[PDB]
Amino acid sequence: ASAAEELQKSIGHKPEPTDEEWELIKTVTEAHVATNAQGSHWKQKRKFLPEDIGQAGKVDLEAFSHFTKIITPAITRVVDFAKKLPMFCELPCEDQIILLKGCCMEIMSLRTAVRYEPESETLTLNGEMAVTRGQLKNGGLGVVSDAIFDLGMSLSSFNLDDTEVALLQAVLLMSSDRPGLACVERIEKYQDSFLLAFEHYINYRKHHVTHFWPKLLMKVTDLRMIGACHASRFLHMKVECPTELFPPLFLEVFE
Ligand SMILES: O=C(O)Cc1cc(I)c(Oc2ccc(O)c(I)c2)c(I)c1
Ligand SMILES: [As]
Ligand SMILES: [As]
Ligand SMILES: [As]
Ligand SMILES: [As]
Ligand SMILES: [As]
Ligand code: NA
Repeated sequence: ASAAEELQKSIGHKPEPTDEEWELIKTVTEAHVATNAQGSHWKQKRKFLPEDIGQAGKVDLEAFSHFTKIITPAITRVVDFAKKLPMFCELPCEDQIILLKGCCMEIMSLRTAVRYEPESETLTLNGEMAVTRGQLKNGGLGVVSDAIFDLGMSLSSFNLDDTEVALLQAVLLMSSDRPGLACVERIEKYQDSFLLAFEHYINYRKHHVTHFWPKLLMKVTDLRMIGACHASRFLHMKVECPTELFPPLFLEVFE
């Protein structure tokens, strides 16, 4: 189980998901697939943003406007993902907003990075709007745009499926280091159940890529970095752009 994990590996075998883990895996996957804008066919049904909005330095009002106008639906799908996870529900109100505010940008940026399109060198926001590096940058994200784009390009080789993306989200969600958490121990035990099932799913997947698990975990910290760096970007925006231009849900998640 969680203990018999050493010998098994120490002899050279890689345990695949136990039956209990297979259920957790299906729960997390369904939760993700059901709340991910579009699905399978997300890329023929997407519109590029006119090459003039991104103004191809103050934040470009037009881009910021187009981006903030569709941010509420994005945040909402993240809360929805969390709600479909039994472990999340087993936590106190106080802790739940904490976890959500903490992983929101981490998960959202993962969802747009995983949909990087190398042909047109674009990322797609909310499954509809496809933007370029500069557009997203000038829209208000600054270097965050570069971070997500670089993550996206690197992720191409990982060939992640819905389950792997879902498990990543689950690991980001259950972060017991968020300041102000009450149930630090319980939340850490949950992230452990996810990481254990995740690693096992990876052994079952058999990616023809060396040290997949470790490299994959490094992406975790990058997403955490993208989030922390976005919070700063948020302060840079609250000092230029006016409040009226900040969707109420967008304001409560990041401040
Ligand atoms: O793709 C999805 O599911 C969700 C998603 C939606 C958007 I709009 C988005 O861009 C942001 C995010 C924060 C921010 O302050 C600004 I300005 C723009 C990203 I990155 C991801
Ligand atoms: As609930
Ligand atoms: As509360
Ligand atoms: As608790
Ligand atoms: As950064
Ligand atoms: As920053
Ligand atoms: Na650049």
